[PDB]
Amino acid sequence: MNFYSAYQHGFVRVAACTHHTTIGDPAANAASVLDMARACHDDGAALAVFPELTLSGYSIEDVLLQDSLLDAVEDALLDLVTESADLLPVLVVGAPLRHRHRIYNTAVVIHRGAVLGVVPKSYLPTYREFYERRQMAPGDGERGTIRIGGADVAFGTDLLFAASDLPGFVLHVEIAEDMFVPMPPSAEAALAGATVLANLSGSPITIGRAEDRRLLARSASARCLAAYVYAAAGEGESTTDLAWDGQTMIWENGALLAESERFPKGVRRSVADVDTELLRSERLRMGTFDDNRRHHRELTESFRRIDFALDPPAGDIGLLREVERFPFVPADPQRLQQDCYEAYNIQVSGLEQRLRALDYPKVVIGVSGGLDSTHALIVATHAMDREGRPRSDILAFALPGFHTKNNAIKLARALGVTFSEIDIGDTARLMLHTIGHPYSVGEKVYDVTFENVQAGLRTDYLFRIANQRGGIVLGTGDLSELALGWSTYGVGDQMSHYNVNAGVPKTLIQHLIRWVISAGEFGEKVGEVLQSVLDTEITLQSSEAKVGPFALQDFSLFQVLRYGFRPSKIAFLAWHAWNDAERGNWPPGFPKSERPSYSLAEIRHWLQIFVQRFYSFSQFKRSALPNGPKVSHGGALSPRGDWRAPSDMSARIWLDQIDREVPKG
Amino acid sequence: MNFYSAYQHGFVRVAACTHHTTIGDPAANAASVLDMARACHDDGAALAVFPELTLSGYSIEDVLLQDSLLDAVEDALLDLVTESADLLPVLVVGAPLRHRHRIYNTAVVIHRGAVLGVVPKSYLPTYREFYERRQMAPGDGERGTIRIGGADVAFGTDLLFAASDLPGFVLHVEIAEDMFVPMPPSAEAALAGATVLANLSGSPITIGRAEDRRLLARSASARCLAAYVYAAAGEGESTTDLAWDGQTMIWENGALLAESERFPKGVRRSVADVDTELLRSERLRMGTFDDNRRHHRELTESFRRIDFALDPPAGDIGLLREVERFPFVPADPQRLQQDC
Amino acid sequence: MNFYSAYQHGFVRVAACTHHTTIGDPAANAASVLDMARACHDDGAALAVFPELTLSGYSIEDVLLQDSLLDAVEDALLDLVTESADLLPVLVVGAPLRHRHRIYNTAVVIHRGAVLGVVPKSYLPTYREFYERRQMAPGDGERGTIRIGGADVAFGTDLLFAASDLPGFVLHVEIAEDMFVPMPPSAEAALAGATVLANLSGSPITIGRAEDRRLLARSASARCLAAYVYAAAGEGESTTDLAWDGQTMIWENGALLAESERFPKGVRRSVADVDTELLRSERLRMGTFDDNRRHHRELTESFRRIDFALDPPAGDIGLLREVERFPFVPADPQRLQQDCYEAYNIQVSGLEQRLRALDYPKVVIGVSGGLDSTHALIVATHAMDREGRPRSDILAFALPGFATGEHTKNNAIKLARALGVTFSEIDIGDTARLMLHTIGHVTFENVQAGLRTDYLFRIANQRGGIVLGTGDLSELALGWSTYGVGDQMSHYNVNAGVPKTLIQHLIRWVISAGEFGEKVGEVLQSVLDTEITPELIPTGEEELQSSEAKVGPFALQDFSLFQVLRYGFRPSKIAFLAWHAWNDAERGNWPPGFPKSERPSYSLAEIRHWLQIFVQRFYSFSQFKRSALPNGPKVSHGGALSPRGDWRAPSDMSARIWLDQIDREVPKG
Ligand SMILES: Nc1ncnc2c1ncn2[C@@H]1O[C@H](COS(=O)(=O)NC(=O)c2cccnc2)[C@@H](O)[C@H]1O
Ligand SMILES: Nc1ncnc2c1ncn2[C@@H]1O[C@H](COS(=O)(=O)NC(=O)c2cccnc2)[C@@H](O)[C@H]1O
Ligand SMILES: Nc1ncnc2c1ncn2[C@@H]1O[C@H](COS(=O)(=O)NC(=O)c2cccnc2)[C@@H](O)[C@H]1O
Ligand SMILES: Nc1ncnc2c1ncn2[C@@H]1O[C@H](COS(=O)(=O)NC(=O)c2cccnc2)[C@@H](O)[C@H]1O
Ligand SMILES: NC(=O)CC[C@H](N)C(=O)O
Ligand SMILES: NC(=O)CC[C@H](N)C(=O)O
Ligand SMILES: [Cl-]
Repeated sequence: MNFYSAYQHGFVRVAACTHHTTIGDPAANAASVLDMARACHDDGAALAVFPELTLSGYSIEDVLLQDSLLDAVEDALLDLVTESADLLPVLVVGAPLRHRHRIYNTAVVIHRGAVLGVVPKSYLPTYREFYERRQMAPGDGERGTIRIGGADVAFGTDLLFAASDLPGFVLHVEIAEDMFVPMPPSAEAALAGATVLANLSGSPITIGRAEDRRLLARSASARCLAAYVYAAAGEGESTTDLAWDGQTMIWENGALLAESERFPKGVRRSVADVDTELLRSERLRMGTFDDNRRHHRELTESFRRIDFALDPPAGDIGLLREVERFPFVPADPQRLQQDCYEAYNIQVSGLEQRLRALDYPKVVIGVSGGLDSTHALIVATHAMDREGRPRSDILAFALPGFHTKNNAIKLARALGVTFSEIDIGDTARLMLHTIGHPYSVGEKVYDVTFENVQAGLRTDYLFRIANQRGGIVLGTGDLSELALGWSTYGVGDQMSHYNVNAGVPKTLIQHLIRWVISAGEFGEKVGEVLQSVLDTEITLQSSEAKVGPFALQDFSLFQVLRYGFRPSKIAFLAWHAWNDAERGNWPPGFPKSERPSYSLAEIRHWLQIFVQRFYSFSQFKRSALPNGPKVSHGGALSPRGDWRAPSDMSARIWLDQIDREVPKG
Repeated sequence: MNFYSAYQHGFVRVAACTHHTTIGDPAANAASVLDMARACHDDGAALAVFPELTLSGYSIEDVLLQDSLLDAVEDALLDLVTESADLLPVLVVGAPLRHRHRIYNTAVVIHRGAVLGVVPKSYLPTYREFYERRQMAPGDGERGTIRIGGADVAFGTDLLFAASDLPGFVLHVEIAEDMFVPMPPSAEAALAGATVLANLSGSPITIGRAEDRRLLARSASARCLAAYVYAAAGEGESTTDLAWDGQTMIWENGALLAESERFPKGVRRSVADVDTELLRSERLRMGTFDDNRRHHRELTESFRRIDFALDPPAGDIGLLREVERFPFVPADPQRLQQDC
Repeated sequence: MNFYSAYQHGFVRVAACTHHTTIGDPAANAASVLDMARACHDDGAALAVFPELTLSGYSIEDVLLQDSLLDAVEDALLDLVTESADLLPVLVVGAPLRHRHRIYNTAVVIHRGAVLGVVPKSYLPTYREFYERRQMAPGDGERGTIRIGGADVAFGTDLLFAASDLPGFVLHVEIAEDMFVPMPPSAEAALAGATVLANLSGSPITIGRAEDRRLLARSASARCLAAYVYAAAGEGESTTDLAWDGQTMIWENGALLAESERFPKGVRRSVADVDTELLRSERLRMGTFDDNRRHHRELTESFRRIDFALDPPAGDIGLLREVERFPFVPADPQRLQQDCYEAYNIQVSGLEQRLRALDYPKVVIGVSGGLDSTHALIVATHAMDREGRPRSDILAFALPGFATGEHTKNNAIKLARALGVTFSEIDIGDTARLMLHTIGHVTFENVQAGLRTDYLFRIANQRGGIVLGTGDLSELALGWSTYGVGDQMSHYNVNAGVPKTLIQHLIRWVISAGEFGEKVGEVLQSVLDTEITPELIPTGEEELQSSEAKVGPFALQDFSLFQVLRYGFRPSKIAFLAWHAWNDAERGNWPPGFPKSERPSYSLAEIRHWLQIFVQRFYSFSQFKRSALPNGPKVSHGGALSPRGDWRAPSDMSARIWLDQIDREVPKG
């Protein structure tokens, strides 16, 4: 495959256009529309949506009832169709059309020189500033065909336009008022299989109406797990009694993909790349979506599929989509503040409940002065506080084996816990002898068993101290560690009584500590020590030198855990997010010296290591996993929760797919 | 008329409650619920909504399948009903109930010492952190009655609880996952005439889930031109694998009427005065609303109306609602900037 | 509540009767029926089912069309109805009745002086020895009412007879051939809410037809998750061309509850107590049952519920049910052998796969010479064998700390050396002695357990192997472990599925199969004799009996565990079941291998005490230990305790309601 073709990774480029209305002049509306569609063609778009009653103007009132206007609309529409023979995108053009007795408010769905369909507006508003049932007829329940340019084409509120070469691209078209009713045609359509929901809108602008437009469009994209395309009327509509801002916007599953200047001077587009695979995946996993479709089986099987071949460009056309470098760490400072709040509080509260259950025991914790331990200790302190329990019931322990520990003791004494040292070294010596390891005879062999003796002894001592003094062993291994198997399983740091860092990726612990210093509720000196830890630990490096940088691994982990995306898709997404340090945004707290940019070769390498460790090696360590709360919306790794997977499975197909699809550089 | 009685001007006081879950202890959940409902009574509320699976705890997994638990749930539920004989508000209490073959995730709608109804959850999520189809059965399409305390009461996803003395107050009840699907029971219900939409929710909290809760609840209140009552589970739910923030909130036609402290220490309420007349009027003028109901006439006439007499206090009880001095000039500076 | 009332524990007493047919004399058939019904009444039964065409005789052919016969049938049916006013059970009597144009092959459902309903046969067989469509009419699709004794009563294949005071008791009635077709009426009815499926059957006996009766009846009870009551025609049916064996049986969820003597001289009954709660629970947990009902919603909502108040006897009437002492260990030698074969094979095969995955590592196991470690070693050996891998990759380890010396460590060394594994001993004492001192010294037993597991893990790191745990299902249930750094943790637990009552018989199975050496067999029997016999003077206070002293006898806790894990039964129901199973050692069966010196009888007091301990340790304490549990294969049908499998429960939950129920309902003695 061409790795850099957005289309070949499941994307589909869509455009929401606002054009220059020339009320009463259909030929000039068709001119503006043709020019913008030709732009969409140059941009590689597959879809282009224009505003309500595009070809005549929405605001012309009883001028819709004049035969000369309807005739010019027909002529301009046929010109448009003929011109669309050389245009890539599917044009969705509003128009007042003649059928049976009346004129209906229709969107003509045009493609490659033919009319795929004609959708009538379903609910014509007749209230306040709207007088639509005067001039036009409702379409709710109209099926059959309509005759347009010597051809009988599908007509009704029950169409679907499915791309035969892009199965993720299945189009449905409603109009303005349609999406504001309790049961919108688009919802049925989505259950019926529509993935891109289009809305043509005239929408006279008003104080607070753009807010309502966004509310309903976003809510639609989320509830229907689909993409939503909205286009409103702009410059040219009669200002006899209304004004027009020409807003266009593109939503996808609740997230604004793009939007355009309000009240512009001149035509505007919103062009974006819709990840059909993200929709596919959200729908694969949300059983209740298909359950809802089944409950409404009769309503949903009555849709008609009009198949068409899009044949998109197969080359490099960029990616009109903002792939954030940190799926777990939003780069918008306000959103990151909210995220850190939520994470920190769910950790504290999960620990609080575990503590209340056990008659308020003690909290035994081994603190190394690194990030995860620091944060876990902060968490336990707050949990104990909110429960009105002495901080002296927290028992921090520095357990040296064979510079950073000073952070740990400074922090422990600042917080007010019970600090203590236990030099496991001698117990390690004894054990290494009793098993006959070369180090007890004096040859420096620092293999795995050497290091695991110390790790397991730290955990062993903590467990026995908990048993002796009546407490519980708080864990500190974080989500990215679980995803990679970067722990000692069993007798080791993997085991504990209640891990509060279990659901937190490594990349978000840094910002949780930054958040705690910012909130600074523990005190000034405590902020000083925490800040010290932050500056000390970043310049983890040891950890990230065998499993790769956690920025790239949390990127891959998010893609896998949330979407199950194949390796090639993760490589493409990571390369667009990370390959350039200047492009895209960075979250707060990243000095320009700690703002790296990774290459495709690096992404490919760490992706190989990731698929190997996550699908295959590491699973068994998560399989027997202490309790602890889920944090991110990307998921957790509990086998009693978000990740049910086998312990004895190989990652051959993932490595093989990387081999076949991801280029070496 | 008593000019200062909010009820006599079309208002109806509603409460969204988060209580103290005691997982596995139905009697203690009923205790917390009774205390909060007694508060709602003192506040003059007509409606009080509690979280998903209130009487047993939402997070207890296969403990729902133990006969001793189900039996204690039945006992606590009957105590609650009997105590509600002296309580003004309509109690909406979650519970795992026994019907036909399985246990359904139900909300018991209780009023003045009787059970007006029993609504089952419609879409049981079985994905990610959710394992609900294991223990419980879907209610989508279940009609008929259920036997609760020597009485056959209405059972199904098609109920409406209409106040015979407050025609603007017509209640419908869905549960959690119900409002997240493309076609939620509440929308049908609203076309069918429901004005106050209740949602009992367990909702394990997550980064960005409260945003989604608000998005869908507000979007529901706007699209359905109705009031939306949301109540999530709080302190007490098993933190084996999830955490719980206990958010409660009250929306009305897209506008947040009230909300409560997230991650509280102790029970919380959101009590607000819903202007049923504002809903009545928005619906009088939006023709396309009734047009939508007509297009779905068969779906919408199949609802069952359970009538009940609320008899609210007729005196001065304040007005739990922020009436802005300038309907044209919003007092929030950011909103006023946008408006200008 | 009365603790000894089978009814107040969800049971219902049912009867399948074969009577003395007197072909052509409806009065004489009503006489036999009334006598047997009065018997069932004295027994306290709620239901009594009689054979096809009871009042007339199934075999009287065209005499069914004689008006005098039909009239005598109606007269005897009305007599029966009137007499039933003082009869506890619901009578289901066959009769050829007049409706619209023809006579239908009906079962009259009679109760307390009134006719609850009239169910016609649905599929009249007309083939081979059967000529039923000649005299009678099919009832498939007949609804409405029928006039019987000046009363309009329900008539059709769509009825349900539900007890208003016994909600688990919902009766459906079909007739003979009905249950032999691809889609029997009883399956629909079960989906519709039927719990007891009744069959009136004439059934001329033939070589192998009792086999077909049993096959289909048991299959019905299993698939429909119901009780199936069967009654066939006996002495008195015309032997002009057929013979009649009068078989009656009562099935429950695929398990034969009762049956009667074939070809008897004189009438017979099969009376049993059906556990409605068992059905209720099987249906609570099998979502696909309700899934199937919903898929056929039209068929299943069309049923009509006829309500009747049974008012059963509230006293002690015993329990006509064989409750086995060892729910995990069947007392039938053939079934126990099959069980043990299956269990042993799934353990071996699960370990085989885990090993193939890891390119065949070594197998580190600490062997103390107790049952669980012994069996785990045997399984590991067999797994290594069948995968064609050197037995010297099995690393057994005796890690003693404070034991002075005992026969069990010799058991360990002897078995390991007889198997040909790689045995080594390592005295953890010093590390514990150091460890204790370092933490500033109950605690020391915790330290030893921790250090055993720590050392095994580090040795597996050193020599490139996986620690193979030995914890069994009973220890997991009750929390008899050291969590985390302790005997709970391993890389793969082969014994997790197996309860402790079954480990002994797995070892006996291995011995009797004798696939290993005769020396291996002798040492295994030594292990059995050593561990299952209490030490005269406690050997250092560590063995199997120590766990028994703290958590109660496993014979009782495995019983409670099966009930809880499979059926979710309330404590009082468990106490009732166990008290009937165990209180009398001379009654019921024992599995093979119990010398009559090891056959105890437990009291209500003991059952109640250990049940308190059990609900407290299972619902509340021990859950957090299972929550983080190594891999391993599920063994019994009763379930496992994996959090990724059969038991999803909270770690921070109290057992208060179960204790409160034990206090409110189970007597102190
Ligand atoms: N001096 C100390 N005092 C007290 N507690 C200490 C001390 N040192 C460590 N810890 C503990 O280990 C946790 C983090 O472990 S680690 O060093 O980041 N990673 C590994 O061991 C590792 C990596 C890969 C595979 N296997 C093992 C820390 O939270 C803390 O609980
Ligand atoms: N799927 C499995 N199921 C059950 N047991 C398994 C499975 N795979 C291996 N093992 C065994 O568990 C021990 C794992 O070692 S460790 O202390 O967690 N960490 C390390 O080795 C380590 C090495 C290199 C880099 N980073 C960490 C091993 O000895 C192995 O015998
Ligand atoms: N001397 C030994 N040599 C070699 N391996 C040994 C030795 N002793 C034990 N093991 C091992 O521990 C497994 C089971 O332990 S136990 O004795 O039944 N009970 C407990 O540990 C216990 C009970 C209650 C609370 N906490 C701990 C055994 O299968 C064996 O693998
Ligand atoms: N729900 C929980 N979640 C997480 N951690 C918990 C929880 N409850 C306690 N803990 C802690 O874990 C240790 C477990 O100890 S143990 O080695 O498995 N043996 C024993 O408890 C034991 C006690 C009495 C008699 N016999 C055995 C406990 O001391 C406690 O500190
Ligand atoms: N033009 C229309 O159909 C009405 C659209 C307008 N935005 C509304 O919300 O009603
Ligand atoms: N408990 C549930 O049914 C799920 C509610 C959860 N808030 C969701 O959006 O799916
Ligand atoms: Cl072990």
